[PDB]
Amino acid sequence: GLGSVFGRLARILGRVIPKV
Repeated sequence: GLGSVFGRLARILGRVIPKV
């Protein structure tokens, strides 16, 4: 992890309050 996972985490930030 650490940089490799950032790819997935990058979505949770968008899957919290996205454009919907």
